[PDB]
Amino acid sequence: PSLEDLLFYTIAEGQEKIPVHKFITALKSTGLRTSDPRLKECMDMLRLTLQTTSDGVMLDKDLFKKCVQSNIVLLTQAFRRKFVIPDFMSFTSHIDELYESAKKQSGGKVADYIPQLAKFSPDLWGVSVCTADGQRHSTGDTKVPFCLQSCVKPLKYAIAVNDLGTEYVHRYVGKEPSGLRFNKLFLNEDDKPHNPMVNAGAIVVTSLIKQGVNNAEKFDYVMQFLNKMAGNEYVGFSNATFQSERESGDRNFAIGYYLKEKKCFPEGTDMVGILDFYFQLCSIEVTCESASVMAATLANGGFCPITGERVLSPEAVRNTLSLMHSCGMYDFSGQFAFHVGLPAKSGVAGGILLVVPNVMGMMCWSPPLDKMGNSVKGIHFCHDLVSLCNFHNYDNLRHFAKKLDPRREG
Amino acid sequence: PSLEDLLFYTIAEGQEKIPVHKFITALKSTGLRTSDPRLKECMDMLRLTLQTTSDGVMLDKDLFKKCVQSNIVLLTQAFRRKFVIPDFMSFTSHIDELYESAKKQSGGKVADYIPQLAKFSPDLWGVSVCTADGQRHSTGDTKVPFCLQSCVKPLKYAIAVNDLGTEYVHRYVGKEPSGLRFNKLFLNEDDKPHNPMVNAGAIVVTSLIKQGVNNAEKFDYVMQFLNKMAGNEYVGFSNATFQSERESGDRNFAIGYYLKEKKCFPEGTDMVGILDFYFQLCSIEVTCESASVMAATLANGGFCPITGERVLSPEAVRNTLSLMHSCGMYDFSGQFAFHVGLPAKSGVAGGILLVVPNVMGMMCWSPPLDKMGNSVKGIHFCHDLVSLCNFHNYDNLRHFAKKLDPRREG
Amino acid sequence: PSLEDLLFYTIAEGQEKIPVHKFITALKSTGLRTSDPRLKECMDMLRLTLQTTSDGVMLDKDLFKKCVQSNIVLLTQAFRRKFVIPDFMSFTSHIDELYESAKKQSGGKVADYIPQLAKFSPDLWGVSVCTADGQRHSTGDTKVPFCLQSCVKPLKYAIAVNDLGTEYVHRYVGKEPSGLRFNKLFLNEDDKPHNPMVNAGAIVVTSLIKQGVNNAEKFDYVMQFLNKMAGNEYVGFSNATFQSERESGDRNFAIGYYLKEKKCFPEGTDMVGILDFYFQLCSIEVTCESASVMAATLANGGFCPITGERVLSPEAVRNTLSLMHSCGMYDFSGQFAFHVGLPAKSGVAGGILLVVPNVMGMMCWSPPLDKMGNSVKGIHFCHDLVSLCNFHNYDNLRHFAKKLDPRREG
Amino acid sequence: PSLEDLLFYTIAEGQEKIPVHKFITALKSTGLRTSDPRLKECMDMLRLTLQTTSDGVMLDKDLFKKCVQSNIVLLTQAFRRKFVIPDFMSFTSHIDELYESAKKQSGGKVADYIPQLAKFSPDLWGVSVCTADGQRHSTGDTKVPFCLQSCVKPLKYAIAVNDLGTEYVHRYVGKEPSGLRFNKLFLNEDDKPHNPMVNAGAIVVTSLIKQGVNNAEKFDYVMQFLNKMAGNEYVGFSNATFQSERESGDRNFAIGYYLKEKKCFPEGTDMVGILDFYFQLCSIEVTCESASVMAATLANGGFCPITGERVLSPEAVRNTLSLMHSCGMYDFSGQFAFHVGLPAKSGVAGGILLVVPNVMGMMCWSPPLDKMGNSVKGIHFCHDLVSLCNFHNYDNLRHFAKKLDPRREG
Ligand SMILES: O=C(Cc1ccccc1)Nc1nnc(OC2CCN(c3nnc(NC(=O)Cc4ccccc4)s3)CC2)s1
Ligand SMILES: O=C(Cc1ccccc1)Nc1nnc(OC2CCN(c3nnc(NC(=O)Cc4ccccc4)s3)CC2)s1
Repeated sequence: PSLEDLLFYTIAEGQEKIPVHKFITALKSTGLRTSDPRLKECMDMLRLTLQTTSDGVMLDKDLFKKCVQSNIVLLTQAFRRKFVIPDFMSFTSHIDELYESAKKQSGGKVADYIPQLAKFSPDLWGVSVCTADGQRHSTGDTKVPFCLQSCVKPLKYAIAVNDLGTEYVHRYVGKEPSGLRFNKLFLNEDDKPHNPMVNAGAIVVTSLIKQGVNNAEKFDYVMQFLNKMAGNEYVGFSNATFQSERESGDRNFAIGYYLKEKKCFPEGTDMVGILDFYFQLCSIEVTCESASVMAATLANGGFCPITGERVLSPEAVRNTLSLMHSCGMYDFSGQFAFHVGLPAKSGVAGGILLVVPNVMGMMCWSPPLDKMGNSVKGIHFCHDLVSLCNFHNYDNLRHFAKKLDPRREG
Repeated sequence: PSLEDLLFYTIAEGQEKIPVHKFITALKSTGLRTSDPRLKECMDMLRLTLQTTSDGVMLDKDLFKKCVQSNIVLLTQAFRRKFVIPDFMSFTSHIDELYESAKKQSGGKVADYIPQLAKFSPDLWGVSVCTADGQRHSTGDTKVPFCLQSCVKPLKYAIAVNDLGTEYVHRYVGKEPSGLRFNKLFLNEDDKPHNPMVNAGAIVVTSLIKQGVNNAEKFDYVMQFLNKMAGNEYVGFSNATFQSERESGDRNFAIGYYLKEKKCFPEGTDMVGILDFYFQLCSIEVTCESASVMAATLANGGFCPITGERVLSPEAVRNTLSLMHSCGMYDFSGQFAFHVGLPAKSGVAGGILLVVPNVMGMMCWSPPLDKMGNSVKGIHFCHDLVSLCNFHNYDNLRHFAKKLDPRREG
Repeated sequence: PSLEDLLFYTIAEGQEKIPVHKFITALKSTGLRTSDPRLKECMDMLRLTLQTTSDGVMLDKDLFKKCVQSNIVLLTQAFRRKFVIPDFMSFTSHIDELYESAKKQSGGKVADYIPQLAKFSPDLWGVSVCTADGQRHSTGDTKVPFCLQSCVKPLKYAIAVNDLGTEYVHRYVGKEPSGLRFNKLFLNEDDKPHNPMVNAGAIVVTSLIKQGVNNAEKFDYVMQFLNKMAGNEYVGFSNATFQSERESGDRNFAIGYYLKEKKCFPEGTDMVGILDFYFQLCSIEVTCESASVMAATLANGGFCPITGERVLSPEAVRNTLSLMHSCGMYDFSGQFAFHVGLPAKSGVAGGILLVVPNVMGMMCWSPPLDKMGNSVKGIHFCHDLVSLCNFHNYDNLRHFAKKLDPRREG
Repeated sequence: PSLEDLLFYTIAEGQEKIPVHKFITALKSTGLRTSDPRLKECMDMLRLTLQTTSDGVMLDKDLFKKCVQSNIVLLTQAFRRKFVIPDFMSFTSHIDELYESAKKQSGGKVADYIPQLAKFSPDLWGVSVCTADGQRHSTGDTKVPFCLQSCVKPLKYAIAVNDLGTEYVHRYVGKEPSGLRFNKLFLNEDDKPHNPMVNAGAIVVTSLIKQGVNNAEKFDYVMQFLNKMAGNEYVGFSNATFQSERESGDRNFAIGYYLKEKKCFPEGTDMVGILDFYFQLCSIEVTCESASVMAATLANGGFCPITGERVLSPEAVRNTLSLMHSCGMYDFSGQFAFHVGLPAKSGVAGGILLVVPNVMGMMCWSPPLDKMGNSVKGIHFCHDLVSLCNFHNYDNLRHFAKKLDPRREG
């Protein structure tokens, strides 16, 4: 018979008509959101159907078939456990417990150099997960908005390489980490910044994106890009943080003039204008939830997991994850790579963009920072997750000891 | 039916009586070598049958099963295309092309600071592949013995961590890469060597291994350990190279006394003694083939692909792969990391020990080195390998553009 | 039998009277100039005397005594070879041979990074000598005005210490050379610039001068201070150099913002304003002749030698010569300290301000610079000087080999 | 009218016959020691006169002449205040206050890294002055022998340059201070040690002295050289310190091999042989008194003040004072040069070898060191000396404010 109601008998159990509330509760348990863009046709029909028959609320064979025929491919995969994490309900409990285990880590100091980011209660703590199949889960303050800050750095690097290619972008900027407390330097021996993840590298990267338009079009061009990446979830902009960031980044200006004087920018660059653009991209706002989609886009070869849409070339995404692995956690990058072994990127607002390649993207957020600039709970969470799961970049898929593999059965 | 005669019809192909050579031929085409340890009881039963009447030999449903009972599970996986690389025959055609491509790169200079090394013709070039399922292929001078040199460093880090655990080992040696030209500073800021892949670190690591027995026992122990990792293929020792490496190795003696004075060795370490242990270890010999198994052991979570034996703990194997990633190719390390994205370790003899986690282990060998001391042909091969396949640590398993995935058939 | 009358007979030689030209010749050969401020009385009398009856042109013992009356003590020392260099007419011969030898050094590039220094002919070459007694000498292009540039660094440092003292000034700036490729860094291990002789230090020093008045007042102040130091010989300003230096000084802005960021300036500093004042100070013009007097004030413990006025404290002068010793010649400081062993300071305009303590002060000017930014002719000249005379600051006064001592009789 | 005569009635009274005790007392007051080698023929005669004509002890016009005639030139200069410091008795008062003021400085830790220096009481404190004319003064523990250690470094460099010239020696060793903390590096950018005053430099310089002879003869040759510099005062040897310094000198062996590897030693250099020679030179013993005579030879252009014997070339003496100036007090070198401005060399035994060129030499001794490695009382004394006297390199001889100048009379 048909795909469309092989799947029916599947959910229908023994009876002949599936309640609407049952089917929905099934769908939700596969971790799909009833607001999933890929499921719009089917949810709209259901809603239309609840209207045109108060008479209900149960779906027979053909009623079910005229709702799910629209998105039958994605609905089949979800219901037959063909997603990257099959028992997703089990998984999210573990996530919750990791969350609670972290929440108890009261250490750290809120970034206060800008008045805006000391307006956030330290209590706040959120984690959001988006799988490469569009499975979602959150716990904590995942709907509070904050600035990306340095979390934006791999995102705009990715745009450059997507628009300009590996070879060109790296005429201007390095690809290695700089060395334990080989820190205070701006350029390396070839008079390029060390990599996209440091400020000096980021600033140069900013100067390549959409060259030859003004700092309003460049800004919108990038937001368009991020909007696609986040499946059109929340992507705002705090100007309060921008005016503060600019009237305060003396160090950044030092970096600007230093790069100028050493001719690090492309020909015909307006350096002070790049600095405003840079301060702007730092002020872009996300929620845990929206960011986790973005991260999942990196986790998913560049295709946005909840829309299907190709946002980034594989070349861009691969390049980006490579530098997040080595340069992503300020002076904690070497330790984080050893013990965690995941691409991550931290920002001074308490955010940590985290990617488990081929599995999921995440965003942890908690304002209080440790001595190295990283979110304390965020760090504790990340070490826990890889203690529990074989997610380390050099964990084994076949032999992994006491760990748990969310990619498998029971 | 049963697993065994079921497999009989698969090789049969309409026919009545499966010829022996037809079985061997079909066996080889899966990747497995006729001499695989796990196929002992099968091959024995075969050589036994090859004498009940030395004219044939035609296995019926019964004689076939008698010869394949013992190993039916492996034989079934092999023939049902269940191995990590299902179409191995195809795959080794690409390996062979990649080999001829790199064969045309005659640049570089054979090491010569030791007489034992400029004896090697600059045209020696071998590639050996061993997959996590035991599949073998060699093209080139893969049975010529050469010294491991710095290629041994990840193997004795492994051993140490396997015997002593992470926390004890990394009291004495760091775990990050060092810095720009850094081949220079012998210690990080905590007065440990930077990582176990540089000479200061290796030397410390040698001093943690099997403490409190003499150098003769210690060496037997590492040998025994390498024999497990190489599935009992060729592991030797080159006393010539050992002598030449010692009477002409003042830099290692320099580091030794520096380490001793800053108190980097365990209590009661006879430093000069340790150096000679280290010199012996650099002079261990392997072949492309044998070493590619060792490399496949790291690919396979610490279990030897061609015996089944647990050789190293997951902690050891993961730690080693993390540090090879970032520290494994001398100054070229960060560039390797970015472009090739695989754990590898190189050696002044022309060896590059390469690991494709969960897929395979490898060992390339061409004596002529580039200006950073890395085999020219080897480097070229590794670039092409990843240019062609989605083996790069941050390629996507699902969206990989115009790359080939040897793990898939469909 | 007293004072002014011995001086009459020693010149008249028992002749009738004294021819006025004979006296001015005798005077000029002591090294003193006719325009010497300490002689203005004597000279003025002499010209007006040759009017009461110009019918002369002689001098009665009567007539004479009343002219030399006022300056008798100085005119006596001069004529009784009491000055620091007795045989001055012989010394100026060696200076001349030294000028001609250095003149044959074709080499160097003129500073062609700013249109005001590209301006200058490479063939320009001038040397001026002022002893601590006001004995003068010039040869070459010594009345052409040029910008001090970095030659102003010791001067403005001196002023700062003169006004605020050693302790306060050295809260904001260190007192050592940097390291011979710590040339690059801006701050030492205590977040102060390494010393006042380097652009970071100079800028900070600039912020210490006449704090809390505006940049026109501060500038006027330094100008007048430099006027004292040069016995009111030419001190100018080049607005052209000023505009250029500020259109083109991206590195200096880099340094400014770095310092502001690290809180190196005194509280309440307008950093952008201190940069302009700094640019202004570099754009100060002098001639060979006026500058050699400033160098002479340093050689003379802080008294201007041609006027007698206490310009700088001994503390200020000591301090300054200490740092010119070790930090004065850019990357060539160590090689200069060893071989010439004299306090000197060079600038991009081609100048070298050279001090021989307790003896003389000099200024060398030749616009073509070497690869380290020092004047080619200047450097050569300084080496020859100390090859000839026991002026090396660790030469012996009592045992000095094949060298010559301009301070001794025969 | 003879010098012998004039001097007689000079010391007379206008009188008859000088008492012997009145002559000796008068002689001591010029600072000269009764055992001056240049005074020996005269002192024998006095002692001999007291014995013979015991019927005295009044020396008349011809008895006196019979004594002082042998050494009349020097005895004149002594009594006619011709010596470098004319009022020497006044000067010793000052030294004595300086000594007492430093004596109240109980800070410091005595070196403990070998048992030989652990032993030394913390309160030992001695100062000795020898002028370039042989005027001596001691106060405190100045006859106790202690080891030169790094205080030998300037001495053996002087010997190298004396025998081999500047050009040779400085192939092998640099001539600049390392960096305000490049100390840990052994080699500069040209693969030479930074300067003679650091261990790597000292060791290379050791390897240049008397090449091609065994250590017995080499060591003699240096000892014979040291005796000449000290006018034959105490130059001993500590075998105890030798043995300890070798069976514990691991950092030096580190330096030794590094140096061998990078090929800093002259061809045919037995590296370990050189090390032992090095350890021996560091164990050469001196007293404050004998060391002050050595320092005085350096202060005197290479002539030994109390023998008049030419010990070193002026090229050697100049070169050493140069490097003592900028590299002498380990890491405190920059600070010392700025504040004290005299050439000095400190050692871990607590000595400070001090030179006031054209004036005097000095050894201060006091075993407790500061965190920098310098004798605490030593350092204190050096600052106070230059507070009090215009001996700073860049103090002015004509304008020195409120300082005292010991080179002038009333
Ligand atoms: O460190 C300290 C105090 C300190 C000192 C000692 C110990 C611990 C702390 N202060 C400063 N720290 N960073 C500074 O950066 C400044 C701005 C950019 N700079 C540069 N950035 N990048 C370069 N690199 C090449 O110019 C090329 C190169 C050549 C050779 C090796 C590496 C790089 S310079 C140089 C100056 S100032
Ligand atoms: O406590 C620490 C570590 C540390 C790290 C960070 C901060 C604070 C402390 N100790 C040490 N760590 N490494 C050391 O090196 C040793 C000493 C000299 N060596 C030499 N290395 N390199 C040379 N020669 C050029 O490096 C040539 C050169 C090139 C460019 C510029 C200057 C010199 S000698 C090799 C051995 S000592």
